[PDB]
Formats: sequence, C-alpha cells, structure tokens
Amino acid sequence: SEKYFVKNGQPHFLISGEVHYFRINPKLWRNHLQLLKQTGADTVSTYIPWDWHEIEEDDFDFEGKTHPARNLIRFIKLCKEENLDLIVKPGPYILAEYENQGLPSWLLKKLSKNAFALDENGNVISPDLVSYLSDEFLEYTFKWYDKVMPIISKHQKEHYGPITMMQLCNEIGVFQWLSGKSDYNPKVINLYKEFIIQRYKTIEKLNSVYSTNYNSFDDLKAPSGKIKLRSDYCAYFDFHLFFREYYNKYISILKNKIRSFGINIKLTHNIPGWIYGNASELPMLISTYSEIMKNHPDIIFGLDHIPEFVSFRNAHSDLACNKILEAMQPEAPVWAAEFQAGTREHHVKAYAKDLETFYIASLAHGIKGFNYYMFSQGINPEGKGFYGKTFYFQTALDAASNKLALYDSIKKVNRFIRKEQKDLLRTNVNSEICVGFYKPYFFTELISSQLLKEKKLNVEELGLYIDPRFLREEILFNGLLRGLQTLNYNYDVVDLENCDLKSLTAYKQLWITSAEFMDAETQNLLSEFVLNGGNLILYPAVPTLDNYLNRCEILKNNFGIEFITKDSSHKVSAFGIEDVFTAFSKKQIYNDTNSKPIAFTQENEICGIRKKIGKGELTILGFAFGYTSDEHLELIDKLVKLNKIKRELFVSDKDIQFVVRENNKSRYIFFLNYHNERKTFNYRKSSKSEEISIAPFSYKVIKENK
Amino acid sequence: SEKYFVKNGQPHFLISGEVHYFRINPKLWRNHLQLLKQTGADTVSTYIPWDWHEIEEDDFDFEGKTHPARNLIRFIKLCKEENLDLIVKPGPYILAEYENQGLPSWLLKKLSKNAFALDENGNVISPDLVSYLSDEFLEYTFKWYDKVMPIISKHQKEHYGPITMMQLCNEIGVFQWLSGKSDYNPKVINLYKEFIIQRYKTIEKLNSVYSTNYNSFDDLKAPSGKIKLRSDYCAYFDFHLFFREYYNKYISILKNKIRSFGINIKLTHNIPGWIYGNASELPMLISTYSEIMKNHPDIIFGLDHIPEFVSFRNAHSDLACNKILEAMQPEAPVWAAEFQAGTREHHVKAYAKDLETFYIASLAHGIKGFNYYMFSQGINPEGKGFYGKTFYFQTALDAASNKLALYDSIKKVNRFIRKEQKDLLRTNVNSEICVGFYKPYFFTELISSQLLKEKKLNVEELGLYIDPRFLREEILFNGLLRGLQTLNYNYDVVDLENCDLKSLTAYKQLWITSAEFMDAETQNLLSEFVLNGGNLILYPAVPTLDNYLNRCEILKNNFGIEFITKDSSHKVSAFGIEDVFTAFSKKQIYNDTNSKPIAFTQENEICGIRKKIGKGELTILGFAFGYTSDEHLELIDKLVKLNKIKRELFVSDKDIQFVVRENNKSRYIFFLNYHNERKTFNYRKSEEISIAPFSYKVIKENK
Ligand SMILES: OC[C@H]1O[C@@H](Oc2ccc(O)cc2)[C@H](O)[C@@H](O)[C@@H]1O
Ligand SMILES: OC[C@H]1O[C@@H](Oc2ccc(O)cc2)[C@H](O)[C@@H](O)[C@@H]1O
Ligand SMILES: [Ca+2]
Repeated sequence: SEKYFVKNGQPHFLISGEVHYFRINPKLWRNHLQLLKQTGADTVSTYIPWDWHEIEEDDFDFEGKTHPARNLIRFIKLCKEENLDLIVKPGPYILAEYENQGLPSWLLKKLSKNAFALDENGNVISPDLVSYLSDEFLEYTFKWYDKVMPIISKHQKEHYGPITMMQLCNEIGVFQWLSGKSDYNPKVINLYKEFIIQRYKTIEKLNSVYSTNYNSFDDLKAPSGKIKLRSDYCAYFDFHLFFREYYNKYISILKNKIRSFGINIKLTHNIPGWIYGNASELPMLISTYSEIMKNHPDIIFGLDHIPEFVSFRNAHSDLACNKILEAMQPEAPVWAAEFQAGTREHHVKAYAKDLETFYIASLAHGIKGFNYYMFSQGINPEGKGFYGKTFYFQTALDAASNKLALYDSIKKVNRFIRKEQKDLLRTNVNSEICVGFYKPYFFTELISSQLLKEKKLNVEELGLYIDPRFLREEILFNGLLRGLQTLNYNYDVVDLENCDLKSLTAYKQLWITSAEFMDAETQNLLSEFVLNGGNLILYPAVPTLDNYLNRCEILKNNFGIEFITKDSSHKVSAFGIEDVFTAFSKKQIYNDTNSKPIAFTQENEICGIRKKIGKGELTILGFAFGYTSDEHLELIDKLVKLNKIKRELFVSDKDIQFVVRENNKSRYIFFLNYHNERKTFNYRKSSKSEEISIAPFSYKVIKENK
Repeated sequence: SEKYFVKNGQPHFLISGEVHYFRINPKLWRNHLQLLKQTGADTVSTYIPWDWHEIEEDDFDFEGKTHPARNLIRFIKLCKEENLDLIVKPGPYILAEYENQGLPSWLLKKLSKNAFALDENGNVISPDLVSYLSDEFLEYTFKWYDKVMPIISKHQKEHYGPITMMQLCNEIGVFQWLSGKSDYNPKVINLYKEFIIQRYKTIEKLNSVYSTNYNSFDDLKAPSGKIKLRSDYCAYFDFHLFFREYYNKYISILKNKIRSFGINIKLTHNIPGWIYGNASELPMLISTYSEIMKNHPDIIFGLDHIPEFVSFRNAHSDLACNKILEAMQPEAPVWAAEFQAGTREHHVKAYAKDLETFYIASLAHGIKGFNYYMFSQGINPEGKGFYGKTFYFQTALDAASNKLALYDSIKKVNRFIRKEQKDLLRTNVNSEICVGFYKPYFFTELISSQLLKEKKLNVEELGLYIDPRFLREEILFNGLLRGLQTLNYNYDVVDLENCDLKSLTAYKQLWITSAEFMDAETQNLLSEFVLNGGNLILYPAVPTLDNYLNRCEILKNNFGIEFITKDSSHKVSAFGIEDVFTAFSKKQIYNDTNSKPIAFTQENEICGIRKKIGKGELTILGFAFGYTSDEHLELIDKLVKLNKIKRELFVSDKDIQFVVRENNKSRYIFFLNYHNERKTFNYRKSEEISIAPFSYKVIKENK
C-alpha cells in the first residue's frame, strides 16, 4: 500500500529537471533538453511568466515575434521531439527571482490601491504584493489565463502533447510569511466578517465562546495588535481558520477557471518553508493549506526542499517534512516540486558532494518523485532578474549547456533509481511508532513565527506556560522527531483531525506532544485509543482546555488523572536517568493512584506515571524535553523500549544513520553519514557482521534479494 | 612590529588547555595534565568557582576537606609538578554552565532585593543576576577575594609557582546582551544621573542636545520602552555610553582589590558574541568594553571563538573578529581566551577535522595564542550543573581522561606551531586597504540586536532610513569584510575614535560604511584624510547628522557635495556593472559639478560620483550593497582596482582562500578550502596542489 506515480500501469519514479526557456538562448534549448534526457530524467519543468508573455496590456507573444525566448510554442514542440514530458507553471505568481515575482510592470503600475495587500494602518505592504481575491487582480489574471490556457490545453498528453502537470500560482501565502505582516485589505476583512457570522449565527453565541460583550456583529473588528486577553486569542484563532478558507477560495477560483479550457492534466501546488537550511517552520506553512487539501483531492502538493548543506545540523528536516506531507496528503505520493540543484544565492554554496547525499537520503526518507531545481542555470534577459543577471549557480548545466560537477551526481542517482524503481517504489519502512500531528498548534502564522515582525502571542499573559510554537518546534520537530531519526527508530506521522481509530491500532506506541489545550474531538479520540488497547505516550501536559481556552477535561477524567502544577528546578529524574534538563520550572505533579511513578522532581514529587487503563497503557510525563543533551536521547530510548520496539540493525557506530526499506522481493539498506569523519563500522540484522567504511557527508546503499 | 607573547625573551605561542579540576575525579588530575602536556601545550586554564570553595557563609575549603575535588591547592601543585603554567579565573561570575553562574546558593538566598538587577518596575530580573555595583555583592565578592587571592598570590611564577595569568569575572555584560534587559537597580540609575550631570553640567545644555523640555535634572528618568522620538534616541545613546563607563568602574574595583595582594601577573578578560556558528554580533559586544580598553592597557581581552563548523557559511567570522580586536587593542597580542574544542551542546557536533582546519585558519588570520575550551570534558559534581551531568562533548579528553578523536588533531597543530612560532609570530599581512570601525553604530545592545526579540530602535520613526545594525551586520560584516576575504584582499580595521591621521596615510584606500549620522570629530578626520592625499570610499550615505541626530554637514560641505534623497528601483548600474541589487529604494542622487558620475538608477539619475578634493580622491556611492550576488564581488573588485591594489598571488581556483604572512626573512602561504570539494589548483606571485574538502595546506618560502 505505498503511494507512487504510475506510468502504463507500472511504478514510475518521476524525475524532472527545471529548465527556464525564458532565461536560455533559444538556439541552445534543444541541447539543454537532450542533456537533461541523457541523465535518465523523464520530465522537464518551467514557469511561464505572465510579465514575459503579456509584454504590454493586451499585447501577447508566445511565438518569439518580439524576442526569440518568448517562443513558448517552440519550447513545447522541442520537449515532445526530445521525448520529455512537461510541467507548466503559468502563475499568476511565479516568484523565481523574476522582477515583480512574475506580474507585469504595466499591471502593478495600473492597479488601484485596493488591489494590494494592506497593513492594519491601510498602507501597502509591498508594491508587488496583490490581495489574492482583489476583483481587479482576478480580472487581469483571468485575461492572462484566457491567452496561456488554450496553449496548455492544446498540448496536453491526452492530445498527444508533452504536458502532463500544471502548477496553480506558486507557494500561496509565501509573501505574507516573508513580508512578516498579514493582509488587512477590505475584501479580506469583509470576507472574515461573513465567515464569523456564518460560524456563530448570533452575537450572543460568539460572546459566550470569546467572553466578549459585543452588542452586534457590527462591533466586531478584525483582530490586530498583541494578544492580551483570552478573547483576543479566540479572535485570532478564528482569523487563522478564516485564512485557510481564504486560500481555499483563491485556489478554487483558479481551478474552476482552468477546468473551463478542457484542461484535464494533474494540477499541483508547492509548499514553502525552508530557510537558512532548515525546515522547522515548514509545518506551519503546510498547515495554511489544510482546507485546500480537504476540498481538492485532485491537487497534488509537493515539497520545496532547500537544505543548502547536508549535515547533522539539518539531517532531520527533510524526513520530518516528508512525513508531515504524508500525514496531510495520505492518498498521493510524497514528491518534491522543487528539489535543490545548485543555489539561488551566490554566497550560499551548494556542493555536488552534499546534494548527492541529500538525493540518496531523500530516497531513504520515502520520496517518490522530484524536480531538480535548478537543473539548468539561466541568464535573465532584458533586466528581468529580481537580484542580479544570473539565475542560479552550481547547477547541472550552466546557461550555455556546459556540464558542471552536479551533472555526474544527478546521473549517478538517476541510474540507481531507474535500475531499482520497480521494487524501491513499493518498499515500506516498518514503523511501530506513530507521532500525532495536532494542526491547531501550527495555526499561528498571524501571531507567532520565526519570520513575523511583531511577537503577538505571549501565553503567560493568558495564564498559560506551554507555547504552541515552542512545543511544535523544540519539543516535536527538533526534539522528538530529530531524536527518533538519530536513534534509528522508524516513525509515521498521523493527522489527528477526523482520524480513524483503526488507522492508529497498527502501531505499538502513539506519541502525543500536548499543550494545555486540545479540542474535545481529539481528547475523546485519545481516550478511546487507550481504553480499546492502545499504548499512549503523552507529554509535557495533560490538556485541560479546548482550542478557545475554555474548560475541557475529557482526557484527564477518562484517564483518572489528578494533578497540580508546581514550580521546581529544570532538572528531573525519569526511569532512573538523573539530571534530565526540562524546558519549564512549572511541572504537572500527579497523584500516585493505581499507577507506577517513574519521574521525580528535585523535591522527589511525582512528575511522571505509567498506568493500565482498560486494555491499554498510558505513560504521562509532566515536563518538557526536546533533544538538547545526551540524557534526552537516553530518555527517548527508554520510552521506546517500554513496548520492546527494536531497531532493524545492530550498528557499531551510534552516529551512523540507516533506513531499511523492504517489500516481498527486495530489501534496501541506506547508510547515511551526516558527520565530517571517515567512519569504519560493522552491522548485522537484529534477527559474520559486515564491515563498511563511509566518507564524510556520504552514503552507502546495499540491495538484498528476498 | 607584531604583538606576541614571550617566554625566555623569545616569541612564545601561548598554547593552553581548559581543564576543570572541580569537574574531574582527583585520582585522574595528574593523568589529564600529563596528556595535556604531551600535546605540546605549555599552559592549563580553569575557573575557581566561588560556590565550590565557600561551601557555607565564611566556611572555605581549598584542600579537599569536604570533597576531594575542592583540593585546589593539590591541583595547583600538580600543574607545577607536570611542567604546565596555570591560568586561574576566580570570578566572581564564571558562567561555565555552573549552577547560579558560580555564585554561592547561600549568598543568593541571603542578599537583600536591592543587591539584584531590577527591571524598570523594580522587580528582580533573575534570581542569580546581581547588580555589579551592589554594595552587598561587592562586600561578599571582597570576602571571597580575601580567601582565594592570597592562594593565587603565593603560587605566581614569581614565587616558582605555575600561575602566569588571571581572568577578572567573566564576559562582563553578557546577561544584559542575552536578555536585552538593562539593570534599573536604583543605585545604577543614580550612577547614570551622575554620568549625565557630569556630561552636560546644566539642564539647559541637555535640553539643547536632546530637544527635551525638562525644568531640572530632577525631571530626567532613565530611558525605557521603544524609541518613538529623536529625544528617546539621544537618551538611549547616552545610556549605552553610561553602561561602558559602568563596566569600567566594576572591572577597576576588582583590579585594585586583586593588586592589593601583590598579584603582579597578567590580568585578562574574555569577549562573547558567537551564536549558531557566526560572529556578526561580536563587534557589538567588543564595543561594550570601549572604556575598559581605553583605561586599562594592562588588561588583555581575548576572544571566545565558537565556530561550531568550518565552511564558507562562517569563514569570514573569525578574521573580522581578530581584525576588530587588533583595532581596539593594538598593544596586545590577539588571542582566544576560549578556543572551541569539542561542543557545549550534544546536538551541535564539533568534528575534529573541522576544528583542525579552524585552528590553522586562525593562524592564517593572525591569532597569537589560544586556550582550547574544552580540552577536557567534565562531570558536574552533585547536580551543580545548570544542564545535565556532563560538561562538553567531543573534547580532546573525556572526563575520565580517555583520548578522543580531537586529541591527535591538537597534537598535530601544536607540533606545527612549536616548529614555526619564532618566525610565524613575527609575520604580518601587507594590507593596502583600511576599513573604518565607527563604534557609535555598535552601541545598541539595549535597543537592537540579534538576541533582542522586540526591536526598540525603528529608524523610520526618526525620519531616517539607514539602520546602524543593518549597516554594521549586512553592509560591513557579512558584505565588505566577507567580500574582501573571499577575493583574497588583505584589510586592516582602524578605530576611528581619537584616530591619528598619520596612521591612515600608510593605506592606499580607506573604506567607510556610513549611516546618515557621524560625529563632528570623525567628519573632520575624514575631511583632513582626503584633503591631505588619501583615497576615500564612502557609502551608502554622506552623513548630515551627529550622534544626537542634530545637523552636522562638515564632510558634505568640505567635499562640495549636494544631493537629494529619492526613491528608485533596488537595482543600479556602477562602473558599467549592470543589475547591482541595493538594499534601499531611497538613494542619494548627487549634483555632478566638478565630479565624474560612476553609478546610475534605472532612470539614469546619478547615485555615485568620483571627485578630486585637495591632493586626494573621493568615491561616494548613494546606495547600499553587501555580498548577496556575484555583481557585489565584481563591484568590490572594481573599487579596490581604482587605486591599483593587487592580490599577492594568482591562484587558478578563485574559491581557494589564501593568506600571505611575511617578515624580512620568512613567508608563509596559508591555503584554506572552505568547500565540500577536493580542489586542485596552481599559484604564482602576482606549482600544482590538491586540498581535501574543509582542509588546508601551508607553504613556506624563504625571501
Ligand atoms: O527561504 C524562504 C523561502 O524562500 C522562497 O524564495 C524567495 C526568494 C526571493 C523572494 O523575494 C521571495 C521568496 C522559496 O520559494 C521558499 O521555498 C522558501 O521557504
Ligand atoms: O552563544 C551566546 C553566548 O553563550 C554564552 O554562554 C551562555 C549561554 C546561556 C546563558 O544563559 C549564558 C551564557 C557564551 O559564554 C558566549 O561566549 C556566547 O557568545
Ligand atoms: Ca558642489
């Protein structure tokens, strides 16, 4: 039951390369495509920039009449002649370091002020940032679609053309996020007001949930400024729910317009979130797509992976991202829409010997397809570069089509993939550990993020102590997920929203990283999980509130837990491990009733217990740890061993990472050395040892038959 | 001309290793010391924690009466028996992940509220954070000194003991930096009031500078909250000046107490500022010691270098720090008081093969001595660790004195240093480029920093557009200095404060990264520099204000410059380089009378000129660039070549870094490969070599 791309009823590993026809001498297009095809790639991918093709208002060139590199039609025909399928991405936004993020200069000069994204003061956030549902923006976007979409429709696979997939716009919300400010455009504020009225029906029902005293819906304003009251937190939480409906409305309007041209190819979107070589904020960005992914089972999201280097400093980012995409999109293959090749930034180097290891690690970490971004360097024509004349460096081909060092790395990886794809695509890893993904902890991009200008959320002003962003970044992403990968314990991630109990019962352990708040549905689901036979690990808090910070003690009551919150030293003992550094002075102190106490404060008060409940097992730790000391890995190891979970291999060097992937025919062992040390080690299957030497920042792959 | 440590009247490379006796089984103290000596190290360094030796109020154990590892006397005796010099660091603060940052629990329980650093509301900032000038704190510090300083005094080299240097406290001001919170203890604020009265004399004089409306000094309150007005900026600027005097007053009280015991050895302090493997904030921390460095020629500041890894991502950090320290401390050797060995953080790996390259790069980059921190891992006694049981990982030795991978790297590097030190220590680089260090741009630790979550400085609210922290981090540290190092052009840094004109005339170019504000003394210095024959490169602004944001147009008027500030596309052309991305829409558009236009907006307005002024040359660019594109390296290269400055070598691979260090007799060529690529190249003076990833090669040439 792996999800993978299919060609002609067989597993197909999607290998694409990004080649920007608009940034390459058209006399050299065929050579770029030939050299991409010779790496074993089956697809080529490109933006079709609106600014490049609508050269003035209502003046379109797709044929090279005004500039040879405007000859889109020729580029499509060459893709077909060179036996490559094509991914097209006509925007309206492309980003792509193209001036004005791809929008025509003539359009941005003509639009009225009310087309732009606006701050709470009514000021333009950025002269190239439109409001997505601006009437004026969508009118011109539709006139662009009227010209580019008939060309895309004509050249679809079903009409014997090369076009197999199309991206809608580009990384929806990426500008809101990087600008560090949210959109208060009056189109947006009016849709928000309709959303609130639809959700609550009467001002009395809203007031009962928020604890506000409004006389009418007319008194309610879009939340702005810092959160000081639980009522401000409630208003912002609904504002987050509203933006997820808003982005779903935007993509819905583009999709409906596209389908009217007879375009039946696969539609895609692309997920932002890596910055400075780590992806700890990507889960927040993927959370902004929650309503798109529920409403559009036919739009496949892929990841935009930008590792920059490949070391222990970022080894956990790509696996945690691939797992979280699978959790939110379990019916489609995990794929990278943009899979780092070379570097966007001259000063931020991308070494072939790093990216080659990233590519192999991505296979170990369950990737099923990717688009090398950028396969071909470009030169910006006509001053169209946002930041300088050259587009990307250290790619597979330079802009002239010369092979660079990365070319042989990509050929090596592609060769292995083509040899193995029939088995490799069908392989699974045996995960006995499931980690819960509780989307509401991620809904903070308006109030708390690595990129937001103003920190609007301070939980201590709300009488709370567990910050949801600290929890999801340090206790979950950089803590538990980093620790399991480092310890070589396989895990899966599951979305807790509308989660079937039967999709949890296959695991030996469910791990829940909990704040003081959790909705009644999720508190009930976890209660039933344990009563019915599940083994639950829960920390750092039993929640006592719902998503609106109103009382909800369902899980606490169903588990027969009594506790008080007390201050103590950061250090606790747990399972006989002394001096376990914890994030908070405040801890939950549990009554010892019908339980085994397994963690103790410096005053020897009980801050963790284990108990049997119905047919299940509960382990609660009333303290927070991520992975900032060796004791944290010893603790994760102790917790995993409570249900006798074993690693697949005994490996003599604990700093070697491995993944075993297998199906009925084939076993693949991936060894990953994320460290600057030549390592010699030995290993054997958990149920005569082989010796292996591995270079710094390198990999080995062993195939076994049966 | 070079500054360096000396032993037996000859150049001595100071090689120290940090070994915490209080964190190591005393049965193994001799084995740690023997293994340290066997790497070629000459010195061992440790804290002497106040909490560890004053076990209860007025109960001192330096002999291991109450715990074997309190036997400081025995550890000192062993250093001498094992032929190691000793650096001691008795605090009172040690940090060192030691509970309460080294202060005794009994002390923190007993101190009155007014001994603590307080927020603006009079609340204790942190239960282990004292006010440095608290009468009660200094009294207890003095009683600690009365017990530990006679021991240190007796064991000086002078008395054929091992002790050669002592550190005073530890990273003074580090807690104000990491929190972004200033101490508003009423004793501190009374000292601030005295500082302001001393500076301005009369309320009329302060009102004229600040544009305030006070009737007397009684109206004046310590600044707090966000800067909304130019008068708030002025008050915060003087609050930064005050803290530099305050730290000088604290270290002076400790120094005078220490000297009273006949302690005549070298006194040290240590400079923080690395975080996550880069050091772009460390110049801000250096700037907090301006008054100490002016008033104490005999206190040697060393750097705390924490690179974490070694690559092109952070290659420029250690050179820029070493150059800025030399600018502010020209009469002492540049040395690392804490020189990364292993890692403080289990999850933040320190590879032997990375740190070996860091140690060699540090030699290329002018370091004259260092203390491997941590040479030996520690185990925290009886939960005295702030964090877990273990102190550091991937060190040279584990806490049990097991050799680890880094041991053989340090022995290798130390063997090279000992072989070359007599000649290597006497070498300098030939810099024809001078880069100005304007300290007031750095005086922001209370209002604008990488660590400060909520920014108190927003220059747009003051009618400005060039933020001094953006300028000093992106345009200077990660832009010009990174670019010059990448291009293999030598530079020196000079402190512009009280700067001698004759020191600037050795250089072919002086580079000044300028905001809209610059004091009259510095505007006059740069005016005289050009009129006398100097070549000045000045960007992104001709300044028109002084440090209090009052009109000052001395440089503008002396150079016959006129400009209007106008908005345009971010991209400009300069010296025929198209598509140069600049930081701001706002640019200076220059009148070009008597000038040559050399940079243009997208609409061809003049945003850069060259000019002859007296006997000298002016290049003014009205736009800001760092290093974020290949065009930025092209522009720096063109600017350097305006005065015919040449690299010392032709090296066939432009991504190889080199440093040529020479004296009259000896030349060293350091080749540094900061890239994950085996590179093969050739070199010649303005021959074919292979260097591993993240590695080095050193060539000697006799002259
Ligand atoms: O690195 C921050 C983000 O950077 C984005 O790139 C940009 C590059 C330039 C720009 O002006 C805005 C965005 C990527 O598309 C996204 O995947 C990534 O998460
Ligand atoms: O990494 C930030 C700083 O961390 C400092 O260590 C500390 C870490 C935490 C803390 O609360 C106090 C000090 C280092 O001594 C200093 O050199 C460094 O620049
Ligand atoms: Ca003039």
